[PDB]
Amino acid sequence: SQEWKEYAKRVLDEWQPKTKLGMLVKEGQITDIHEIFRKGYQIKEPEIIDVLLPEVNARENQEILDIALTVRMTDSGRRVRFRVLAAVGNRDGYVGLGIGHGREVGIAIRKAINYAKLNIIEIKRGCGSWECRCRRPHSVPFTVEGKEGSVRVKLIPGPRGLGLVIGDVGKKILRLAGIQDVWSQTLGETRTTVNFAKAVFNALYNTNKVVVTPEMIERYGIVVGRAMP
RNA sequence: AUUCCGGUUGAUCCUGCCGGAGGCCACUGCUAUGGGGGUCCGACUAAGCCAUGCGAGUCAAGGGGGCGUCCCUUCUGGGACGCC
Ligand SMILES: [Mg+2]
Ligand SMILES: [Mg+2]
Ligand SMILES: [Mg+2]
Ligand SMILES: [Mg+2]
Ligand SMILES: [Zn+2]
Repeated sequence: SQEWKEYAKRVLDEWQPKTKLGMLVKEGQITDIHEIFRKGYQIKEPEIIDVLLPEVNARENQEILDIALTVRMTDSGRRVRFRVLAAVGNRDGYVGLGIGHGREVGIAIRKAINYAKLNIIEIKRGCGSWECRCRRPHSVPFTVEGKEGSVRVKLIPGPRGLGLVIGDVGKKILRLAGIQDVWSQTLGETRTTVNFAKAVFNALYNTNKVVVTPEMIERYGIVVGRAMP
């Protein structure tokens, strides 16, 4: 944590904002990550996340989900292009997913990491399993669903210490968001990695669309964003 | 662990089947130091055919006999005892 404080301080001083939200962050009128959500702002400068969530630059908080090469046909042969699917998170409450293209692998990786920061979202965590009622944010608070392409994903709460009972892509994405235990069910073509990742991402996002009462927050130990001990 | 991964195109998304990865049972290649426990070993084809030995006896306190050893007298005998 000590490295990232000074890293954010270094980034803040030499950064020239170009947008309104960047100006708000630069002048110190916005000081917390949670204050840029749920008000319709547009996020176009990656430095905002670097200042407010510096730990997404750690090597352990980034994941290269997949790499593919695609071909365009021309009378002078085949033109090759790289597509990279990547994800980032702070392992507490925030996660982002991105896609980048480039003529060579390094450019595509850089752009994919860059776009993941701009698509960052915050989720809700809790414990809602029938056989584990512990009020601790180690799983999803209730059953959620998502879909993309032909892939349908359903996430079910699990007991503490169970593990992530899901394919590897889902494992990585859920780990980056700070979830330890879950059950799952799927339909469709999971071997299409992009759609699988997007479906898991949408299922995580849909935790904000479920109406809840103040009693439920106490009952399931629902936490929004950072756990904040 | 309420799970996926490879395969149809110059490249993409689907439907759909094949293969991989797990457990148990029967036969089998190569190779093997020790102990304990258990309801394991000619069932699948032939409920096909069988040399040899064994796998159902017991009762002397139900009854007349045979044989043997002893005691009493014994010509003769009567007892007791033990086998058949
Ligand atoms: Mg031409
Ligand atoms: Mg759609
Ligand atoms: Mg075809
Ligand atoms: Mg026979
Ligand atoms: Zn729990």
